Amino acid sequence: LQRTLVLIKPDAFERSLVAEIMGRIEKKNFKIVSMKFWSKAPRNLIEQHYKEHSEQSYFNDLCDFMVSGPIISIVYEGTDAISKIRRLQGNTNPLASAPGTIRGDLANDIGENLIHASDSEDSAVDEISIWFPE
Amino acid sequence: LQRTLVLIKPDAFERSLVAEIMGRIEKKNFKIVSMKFWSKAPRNLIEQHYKEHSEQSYFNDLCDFMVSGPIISIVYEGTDAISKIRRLQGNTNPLASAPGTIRGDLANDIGENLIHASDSEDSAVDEISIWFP
Amino acid sequence: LQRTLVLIKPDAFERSLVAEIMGRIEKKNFKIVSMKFWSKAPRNLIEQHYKEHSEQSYFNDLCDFMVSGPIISIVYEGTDAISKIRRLQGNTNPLASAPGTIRGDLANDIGENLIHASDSEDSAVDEISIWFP
Amino acid sequence: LQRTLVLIKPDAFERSLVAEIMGRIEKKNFKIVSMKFWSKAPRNLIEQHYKEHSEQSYFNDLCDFMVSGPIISIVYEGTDAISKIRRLQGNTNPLASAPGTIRGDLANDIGENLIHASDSEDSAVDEISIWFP
Amino acid sequence: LQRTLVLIKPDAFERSLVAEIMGRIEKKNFKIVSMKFWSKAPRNLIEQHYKEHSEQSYFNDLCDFMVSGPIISIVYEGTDAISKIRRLQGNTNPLASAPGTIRGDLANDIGENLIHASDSEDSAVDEISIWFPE
Amino acid sequence: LQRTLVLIKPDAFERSLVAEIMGRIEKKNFKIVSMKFWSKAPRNLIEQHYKEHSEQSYFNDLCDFMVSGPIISIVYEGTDAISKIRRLQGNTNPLASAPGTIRGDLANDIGENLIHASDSEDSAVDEISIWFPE
Ligand SMILES: Nc1ccn([C@H]2C[C@H](O)[C@@H](COP(=O)(O)OP(=O)(O)O)O2)c(=O)n1
Ligand SMILES: Nc1ccn([C@H]2C[C@H](O)[C@@H](COP(=O)(O)OP(=O)(O)O)O2)c(=O)n1
Ligand SMILES: Nc1ccn([C@H]2C[C@H](O)[C@@H](COP(=O)(O)OP(=O)(O)O)O2)c(=O)n1
Ligand SMILES: Nc1ccn([C@H]2C[C@H](O)[C@@H](COP(=O)(O)OP(=O)(O)O)O2)c(=O)n1
Ligand SMILES: Nc1ccn([C@H]2C[C@H](O)[C@@H](COP(=O)(O)OP(=O)(O)O)O2)c(=O)n1
Ligand SMILES: Nc1ccn([C@H]2C[C@H](O)[C@@H](COP(=O)(O)OP(=O)(O)O)O2)c(=O)n1
Ligand SMILES: [Mg+2]
Ligand SMILES: [Mg+2]
Ligand SMILES: [Mg+2]
Ligand SMILES: [Mg+2]
Ligand SMILES: [Mg+2]
Ligand SMILES: [Mg+2]
Repeated sequence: LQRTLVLIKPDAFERSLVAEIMGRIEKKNFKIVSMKFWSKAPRNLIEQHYKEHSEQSYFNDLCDFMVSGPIISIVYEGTDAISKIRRLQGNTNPLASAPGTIRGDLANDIGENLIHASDSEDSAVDEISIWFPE
Repeated sequence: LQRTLVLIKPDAFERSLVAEIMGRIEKKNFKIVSMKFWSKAPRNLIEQHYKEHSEQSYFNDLCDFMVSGPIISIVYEGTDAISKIRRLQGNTNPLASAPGTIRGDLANDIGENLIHASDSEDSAVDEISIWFP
Repeated sequence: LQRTLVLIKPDAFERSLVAEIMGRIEKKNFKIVSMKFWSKAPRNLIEQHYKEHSEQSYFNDLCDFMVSGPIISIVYEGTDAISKIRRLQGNTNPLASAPGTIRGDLANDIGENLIHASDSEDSAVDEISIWFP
Repeated sequence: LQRTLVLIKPDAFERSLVAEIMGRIEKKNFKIVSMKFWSKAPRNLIEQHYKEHSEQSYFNDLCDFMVSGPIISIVYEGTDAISKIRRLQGNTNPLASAPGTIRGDLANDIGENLIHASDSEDSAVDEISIWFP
Repeated sequence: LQRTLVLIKPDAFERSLVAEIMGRIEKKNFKIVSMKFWSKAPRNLIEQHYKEHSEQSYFNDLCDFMVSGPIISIVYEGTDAISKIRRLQGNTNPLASAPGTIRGDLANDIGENLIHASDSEDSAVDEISIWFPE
Repeated sequence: LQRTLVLIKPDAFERSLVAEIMGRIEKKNFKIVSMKFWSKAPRNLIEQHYKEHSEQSYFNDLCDFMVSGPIISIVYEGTDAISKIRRLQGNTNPLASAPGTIRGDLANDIGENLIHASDSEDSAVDEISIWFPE
């Protein structure tokens, strides 16, 4: 039993795909443990969430995009939730993400890619603490 | 432009219909402006939410049901959001709710009925202050 | 709590709408308690099922249609199942069936209308004994 | 058997609901007999299409909206296609359109309302000749 | 043209996924040849169906689960139906079943995995005879 | 930014899968640039579209099938649209096309396979000129 951190990104709201994405995880039988709606996340939270990317050329565009509309942060719980939700998410790159995955069916850009999911136990703990410090 | 308060009820979690219900409202172009997940809503909030029914025969069972699993409280915004979302919701009574409505398609019980929606401007304002004080 | 008899008609097989129709009833939380697949229903069962219409102008065409492909006969159980599933079904006449109903959304003919549902307690009991003797 | 003229409006493209809308009509078993994609419809065609509304207060905004993005014009064929597709469409006014209808489920504005459908035999014939001369 | 045996398992009924699963096979254009609804299958039928697993540690839990609610048995017919329905089904293991498959989208446990499908011509013949001995 | 040529084939009309297929491409955020409905495409257009297959044993059956009912021709535009729509389409062979793809979920025959999509920049230019010579 693991918990992972998922963000629904501002592009899902712009495109009205919030329920679609959440529904895919719900149908796979993962349970919401906590959830927060952000009309706009503070840039500092975003910078912390993506701290590993601070030296990448896309860092600033990525932070601007993540504060460009609402976000929902969600903690999901389930056996092997971290790896499983990552497989449902699909690859970052639109040339690679597989039909059947969230990104494979729905996303067409490497940046506006609808959804974040923690990639490991270490990072899940970290990201959960950022979005749900309580 | 109006704001209305929606609760996703514990039966929606139990039957995995949370996204289905939220999706119907999202597809109608209504925007979330607040949302809170409650693993278990406090009895007192529930009793205040339904204070109008406090002397009704079904009150205790209603309150018991409403604390029997998680709920999501959401404020939705849109032109005439209150009446329009009430229309989406459908009649409380499963003998009357129309196919095409949330309850008409999905609910089979007058009590386990998936969703709450504010029924007027004044009750919307009240319910919003209960869930998002 | 009631039991009702539903037939999935041959047009549903032809148009691949079997799961779509059964899904609408399943999503309304009704439970299957019996079900039989008929690659081709016997003429006599069909004629007994529709015995009330035996002198109607459409009887032979109705019976011919009903043996023109497979059918599934299902008994569904739930509180007020009879009237509620009738409500899901929609009006026989495609000029009257409401969007949101099975027929309102999917059927375009008064005859090729996808689904049978028992119309009362007494007819439910009768139809159930025909298909599941 | 009848032919009716449907326009998929620019809001459907903007909100990615083109297939959703066409799908509802396809599932009702209506057949496309003509279809044209317009990256931008000519003002004059739009003004002729809505010539009945030319003196209405909303005319210019309506025409402006209708040239604000792509449209698809489609001729659909089926028994009683005109009235049946009008029934699928739903009321212009989002306070009145029924859940289960295209507008009842998807539209939130009296103007940005996703779809046009001919309202009678005579207007169908007229509209068809405008879009498919 | 082949026939394969499919079981809709008790978890599909518990979770109201019966139509969802049948719909996926129906949309792929496979035809129902026979179908039986079981309010509860007799344990002996289950033990016969899973006879190859009789010495596995999960055998008894598997039999208990399969008699824990209803089952629908179905014979589907179509060109290469056996291998094709297996690919739609998805892998047994939730760490492996691919998004887009029935198990990949819907199942989250190696045991409660919604659906059985015959894995070969030899086993299809066998399983069809168990569920439809006529 | 690329344009690709898609045909919705007569089997999609016969099976009422037109919107289903178009919807999958629409949901991936590709834009229609041009579109033409053909009550029946002229056999010569079909023969030109499939000119590379003229010596294959299936050539005549393929042309007969393509004129057997309506077709919609569509030009779709988007970053890497050609390769991306090909991945959504799925493999020609029903023993290979993956669940989650259009063919993987919906097609059960190597010939009646619902959808054409250009396979390269060179062929897209070519096919666009055939269906939209303007
Ligand atoms: N080449 C890249 C890589 C990442 N990004 C953005 C989009 C990604 O969601 C975030 C984080 O990248 P990461 O490599 O962790 O990708 P995932 O979101 O976990 O799939 O950065 C980008 O815009 N361009
Ligand atoms: N006869 C009744 C009436 C109401 N309830 C429960 C179910 C209802 O959602 C709540 C509130 O009742 P109300 O009449 O306000 O109905 P709505 O939720 O607005 O449709 O009480 C009940 O269990 N039995
Ligand atoms: N005018 C009519 C009336 C009925 N039928 C056929 C189609 C109907 O499903 C059956 C049974 O008619 P009935 O009036 O009982 O209609 P329902 O199936 O209950 O809606 O007869 C017909 O073909 N033409
Ligand atoms: N009060 C109104 C009435 C109509 N319009 C626009 C929206 C409508 O689709 C068109 C045509 O009006 P009409 O009354 O024919 O309505 P329908 O499209 O047939 O439902 O005009 C408007 O913007 N405001
Ligand atoms: N490690 C395992 C393997 C199988 N089972 C159960 C679940 C499987 O559906 C059945 C039969 O296993 P099998 O290896 O034939 O798997 P499939 O159902 O064909 O994918 O046994 C289990 O509970 N744990
Ligand atoms: N063995 C084959 C190969 C192709 N065809 C038909 C079906 C294919 O859609 C067309 C064109 O074949 P091609 O190899 O280009 O396949 P795609 O449509 O691009 O996947 O020919 C066939 O009937 N049998
Ligand atoms: Mg990452
Ligand atoms: Mg109330
Ligand atoms: Mg009747
Ligand atoms: Mg009008
Ligand atoms: Mg096996
Ligand atoms: Mg090719």
